[PDB]
Amino acid sequence: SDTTPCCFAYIARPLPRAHIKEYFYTSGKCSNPAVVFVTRKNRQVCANPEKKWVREYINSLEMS
Amino acid sequence: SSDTTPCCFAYIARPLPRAHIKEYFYTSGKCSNPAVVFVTRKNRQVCANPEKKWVREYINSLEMS
Amino acid sequence: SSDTTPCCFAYIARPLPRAHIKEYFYTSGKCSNPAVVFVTRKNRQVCANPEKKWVREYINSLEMS
Amino acid sequence: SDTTPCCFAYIARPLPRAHIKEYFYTSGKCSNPAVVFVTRKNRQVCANPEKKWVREYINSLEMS
Amino acid sequence: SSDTTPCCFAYIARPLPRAHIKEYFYTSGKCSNPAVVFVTRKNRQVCANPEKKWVREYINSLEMS
Amino acid sequence: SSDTTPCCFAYIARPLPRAHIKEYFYTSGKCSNPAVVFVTRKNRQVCANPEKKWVREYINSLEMS
Ligand SMILES: [Cl-]
Ligand SMILES: [Cl-]
Repeated sequence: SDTTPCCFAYIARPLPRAHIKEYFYTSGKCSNPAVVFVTRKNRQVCANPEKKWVREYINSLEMS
Repeated sequence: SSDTTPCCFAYIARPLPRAHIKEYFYTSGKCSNPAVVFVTRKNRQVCANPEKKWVREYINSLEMS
Repeated sequence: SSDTTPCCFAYIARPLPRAHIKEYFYTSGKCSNPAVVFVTRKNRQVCANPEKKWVREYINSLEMS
Repeated sequence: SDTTPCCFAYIARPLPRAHIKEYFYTSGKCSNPAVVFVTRKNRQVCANPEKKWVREYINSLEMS
Repeated sequence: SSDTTPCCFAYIARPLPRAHIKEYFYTSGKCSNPAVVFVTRKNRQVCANPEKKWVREYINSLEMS
Repeated sequence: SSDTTPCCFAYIARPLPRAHIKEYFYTSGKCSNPAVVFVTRKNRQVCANPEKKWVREYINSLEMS
């Protein structure tokens, strides 16, 4: 019965890659699929998982 | 600072100990399910059924303080 | 000292308890969706649909003393 | 629901960097993308994310 | 000398209820947009388009009732 | 509640007495002119020139307390 974070819209402009510390996917219970990027200062930004830059960011976060 | 929205997909079964609650809110209308969230003193966010008697009474207790 | 504008992108379904509401406001015409915001005694703010009968009745009750 | 803070205009003049405590990106639900700077005394100022000074302020906050 | 003056940058599309309005004024001609402001019994202020028929009817009623 | 936006069309000529100031804000970017508003203890809203040295120093005083 914990809340889970869901996204209902996406930032259009990519945020700076160097500011991003980690990412996660929102729960599949959520009505929309989403990636959440977490900044060094713990801003959380919803992103569209079908966008090329979101995929490049995730790939970079995971393999470097 | 965060543009995620907390949503609920289950309601807690046992009423929370009243003394552990410090605030409540209603989840956004964007969420698929309507819900009450009770925020505990340890800052757990607990989903609860808005129709339940004990939930309405807790909220009433917090608002009419 | 904020020049952000509070907007609503969804509404709560069930009327919240009348006795908890301290004031309302209409959101700005800048917002893409028209809305009412109810403010509770403890400053929860709840987005509500201006076309719903219960919303219009709550507003009326707050405006007529 | 809860309200979403949106920006419908931006401050032209950069505000003093030393007064700024934090920033956030407005929600993707908003019609106009924006940055909000929050001062030590909780003034909130709408700013244009494409402006260099805005990007540099954000970078300074994230990389500090 | 240098008081602020209220300006409107958008208008409420839905006419607000006529019975809630206690007075109106025009924003300053210095403002970039022309506007009527309706003031409710509870001192809510609502920007309105002075070219709209319902705004004129409201003003006429407020002046000649 | 307040659909209107406070805008400035003139800047006060004489620096306000610092002790009379309670807060400041920057006016909305919607306004045609950029401005600082000092809020006095009596709750007067005074428009002031953002480029003026004394204005920037008052603001700095208020933020850096
Ligand atoms: Cl997108
Ligand atoms: Cl209109």
